[PDB]
Amino acid sequence: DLSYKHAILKESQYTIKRDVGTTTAVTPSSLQQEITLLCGEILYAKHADYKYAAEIGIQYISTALGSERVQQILRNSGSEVQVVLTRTYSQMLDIHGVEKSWVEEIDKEARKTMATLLKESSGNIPQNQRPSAPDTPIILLCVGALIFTKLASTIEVGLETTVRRANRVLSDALKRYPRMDIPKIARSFYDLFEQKVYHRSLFIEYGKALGSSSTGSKAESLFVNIFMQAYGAGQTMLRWGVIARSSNNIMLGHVSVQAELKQVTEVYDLVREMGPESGLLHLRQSPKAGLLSLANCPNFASVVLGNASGLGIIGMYRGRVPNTELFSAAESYAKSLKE
Amino acid sequence: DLSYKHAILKESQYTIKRDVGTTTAVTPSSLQQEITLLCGEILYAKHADYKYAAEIGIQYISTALGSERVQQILRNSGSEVQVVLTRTYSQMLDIHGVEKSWVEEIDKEARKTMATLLKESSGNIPQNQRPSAPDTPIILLCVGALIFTKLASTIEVGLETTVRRANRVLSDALKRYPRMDIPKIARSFYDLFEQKVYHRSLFIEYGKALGSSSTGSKAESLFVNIFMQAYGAGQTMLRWGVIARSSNNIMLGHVSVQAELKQVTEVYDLVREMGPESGLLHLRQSPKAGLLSLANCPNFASVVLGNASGLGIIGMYRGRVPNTELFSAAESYAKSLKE
RNA sequence: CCCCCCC
RNA sequence: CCCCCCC
RNA sequence: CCCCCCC
Repeated sequence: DLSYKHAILKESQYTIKRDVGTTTAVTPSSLQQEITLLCGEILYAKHADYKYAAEIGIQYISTALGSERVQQILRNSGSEVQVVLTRTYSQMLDIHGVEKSWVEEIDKEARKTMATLLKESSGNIPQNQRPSAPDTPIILLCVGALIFTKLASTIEVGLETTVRRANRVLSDALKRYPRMDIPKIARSFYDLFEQKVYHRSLFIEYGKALGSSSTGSKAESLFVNIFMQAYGAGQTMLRWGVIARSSNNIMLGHVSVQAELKQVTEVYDLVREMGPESGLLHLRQSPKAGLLSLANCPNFASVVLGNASGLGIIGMYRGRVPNTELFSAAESYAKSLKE
Repeated sequence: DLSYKHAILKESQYTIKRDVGTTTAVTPSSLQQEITLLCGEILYAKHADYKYAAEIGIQYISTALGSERVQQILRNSGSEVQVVLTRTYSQMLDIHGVEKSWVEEIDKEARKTMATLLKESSGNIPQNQRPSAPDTPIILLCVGALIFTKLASTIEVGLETTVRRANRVLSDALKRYPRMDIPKIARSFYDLFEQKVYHRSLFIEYGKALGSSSTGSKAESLFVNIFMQAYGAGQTMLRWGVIARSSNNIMLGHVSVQAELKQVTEVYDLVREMGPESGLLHLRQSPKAGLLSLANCPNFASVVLGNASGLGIIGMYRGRVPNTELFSAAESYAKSLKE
């Protein structure tokens, strides 16, 4: 059945159309040196409103890939959003859907903070501490990638995890910019990813275009590391299933587990059939996701969760254990094997 | 999963574009006999500012490979830096991005030192002690290659190691040039490698074009020796893992180590799949680096670090030991086997 | 319906 | 996130 | 870094 369902979904002669009357903003590569400034003036000043930081990160992505490539990416993502270009005025940027009041506020706040830290201090600002640093857009996109790995999770868990992991992953940027509010920027990125779902596709295309590069700075290598940490998002049950098989859990040989193993292997075969893009299904909110669910094998899922709980892997996972006896037996065996 | 991640990163139909509006300097081979002088006038005089010594070494590399080949190397490294040629004026060099005041200062300091060591002394300066010696650019690039092997490490460790190793590796040059400041030149090279990441690719291309040569002086053989000592930079955990396997550590047969051995072998298979260029991934800061991390196998990493600590190989390695009990058991077994 | 830990 | 010793 | 004896 599962192969037939995927065959129906894949073999479609008709293309969906959505967001027909909508538009979005991009910034041409000719403005990259400008957007960098903006992407850094968000980082070293303490701003009251961090509402459009995610849009500025996506603007930098658009400068990197190019306006035409970004339009093509949005078009092939199933969304008929018409790209609107970015202009300059007196210079500053007039990004579509980003209020000019916001850009002026961010620029003025950063200029005032820079003046205050230059007047009082000894005037020895290093090359990495200024807003026009060239890795500041990647530093903002690193907060974006941290909150990207938690798009399958909830908002509160995502924000808490982003802040916790960014105090260590982004320690160097925090030292360079003492006053960068990872919570508010992470909230902005979560809002962008939820509202504009095609920007998940744009962000993934940037991740690919960055990982495929021949050279990169440490910021881009960090961004790619986090982006790849997001790969199996929304499918931790499959990873824990292969973990359970590697652990040689005895309760995998139970009668009901052996009964469901056929369709479990069917799900894994479907994973292989989709191939490399299967991992990005839940990140993209591809409607085709959910063909990879193991919820139709309650006993296998309970055994997998029990094995994970025994090994300590389960952590604070919020999934359901359908069959509690199998869960407890598997947990006991996994603890015994671990000890 | 790891093979699929590498397949996504490798199979990209789009090329990244960075440093679009930026430019860099090269020196044509027709100026090599001139740049040599400069590359040696840094070595036998005591200069207040050693800021652009790395750029002068890279200029000599550009003379060696050629301006067009250097432009091609920069282009295939993922960076759209426009090469700017080097000119002469009254002769001395006007290198782009290198202030003429700096070049004049270095030349004047070297001329004054030469006059002082010729007026006071007996006037028996040998052929190797003069700035126009033809191995002086390679002597500077040897300090550059020493600090190249420490690009995965920190700045302070890199500088300390460079000075310590250069007092012995470069003893002959130090005898020839008593006043050459390995600390400041090493700092200059570290700054160049951090700022201009495409120059890592240029420096690697020089290493290849030198190792492939049919003949070479002792300076070039030393440079190639150090360059090859840099090969596995950023991946000492894989080298220590194969060391642990060679040591036949008993704790490799533990339950959790045997659990993680499958994906460990997956990482090693990915290493083989990338092939010869895998070692230069962390040296180049290739964003694709981090696919080779063994951080997702905490128990294997702890056992490997314990084995290294038992054999005395660990030295002062700053990596984390996730599971302390495995680390201590492996260290005890490794010491027992060593004794 | 699906998702949900850690890195 | 990754990296981190010695030669 | 490498090399280092004798014939």
